[PDB]
Amino acid sequence: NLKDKILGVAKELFIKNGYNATTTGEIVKLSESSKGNLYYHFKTKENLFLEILNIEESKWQEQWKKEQIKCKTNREKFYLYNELSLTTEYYYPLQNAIIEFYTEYYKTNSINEKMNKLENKYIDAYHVIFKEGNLNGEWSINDVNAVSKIAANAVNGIVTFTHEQNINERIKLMNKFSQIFLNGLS
Amino acid sequence: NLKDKILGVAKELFIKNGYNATTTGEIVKLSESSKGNLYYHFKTKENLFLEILNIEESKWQEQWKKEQIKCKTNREKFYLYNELSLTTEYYYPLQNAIIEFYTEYYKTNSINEKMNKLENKYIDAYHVIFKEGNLNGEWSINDVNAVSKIAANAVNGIVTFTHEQNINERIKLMNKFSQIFLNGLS
Ligand SMILES: Nc1ccc2cc3ccc(N)cc3nc2c1
Repeated sequence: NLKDKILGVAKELFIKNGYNATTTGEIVKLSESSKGNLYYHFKTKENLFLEILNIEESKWQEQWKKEQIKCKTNREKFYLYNELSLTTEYYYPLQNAIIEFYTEYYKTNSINEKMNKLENKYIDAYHVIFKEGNLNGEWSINDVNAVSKIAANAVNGIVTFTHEQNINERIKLMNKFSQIFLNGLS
Repeated sequence: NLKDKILGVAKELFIKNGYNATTTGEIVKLSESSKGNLYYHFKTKENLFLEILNIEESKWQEQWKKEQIKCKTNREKFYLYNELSLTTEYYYPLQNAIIEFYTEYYKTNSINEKMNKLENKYIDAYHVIFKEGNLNGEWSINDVNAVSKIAANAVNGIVTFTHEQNINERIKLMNKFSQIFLNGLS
């Protein structure tokens, strides 16, 4: 493909290097396409990027759903999303470039929106897990969206700022977190 | 001192033009030193920067040591510390140079090493709060180190990936997170 091979060469660079470090110039040399190509379907560079994120968030949200069946209760679902959060190959590997990208575009306006429309996807899983939990008496959440946002973000943190110490040390902590968090809800 | 003038000057240079942009040449002239002296004190720009970050860390600790008298109980110190982490980052000058530095150096294990020595120092604040909380029976934690690493990274997540929301909502969520987490410890 073309408008899909670019979307893939970019992802690899955005991850390997960073948001800025990777240039549309580069993208082309390893994806063979006139500069203009990147223009029709991808307007700005924060377009091609804000794009990939969508794909990633979707792919991950999908992987989770074809994977949460292994969890009988929501308490189990919560626990599992956070673990899987550490192993996926989706979305999370791009948290870094996201951090950078937001620092180099917070001064514009179209940023706060997209960078908040996608936030609704990001926290969805937690909203479902938490609402359903109320619909199932596992706990009693009055401020679900508050709790869902706090959860999502907290977790992203553990996943993102412990990226190095042996992969199982992470899974350990992550579970202690899911533990403590839930015990604090009810 | 001439070493400190270089640190001083370098810190500012970093604040105004960011990391990747500042050159040791500028640092040399503006601090009235030399390539040689700069080399003897830090070897490289990356180490120079790390040295600054260390100074910053100490200042922060010194500040915390004073700021925490306001919080009588450890439960209180936990709430306050997290609030501070969030509010101060809003106007931290070096923040940008840091984001630029990490998302461009987390690959090297040498610079990824010294970095954890630094992160550990941030984590200690939690460790102290938690250890001291035990000796007053505010809570009963048998895995302080664990909980401490979790809190540090949970909070950091809430700080880094929330920017889009208005400052009050952030402070509001962060306080809720401190409440849930502190509650799930009993
Ligand atoms: N990686 C680092 C190292 C030192 C730091 C020192 C700080 C001091 C005050 C403040 N508000 C934020 C800080 N962030 C740091 C982040």
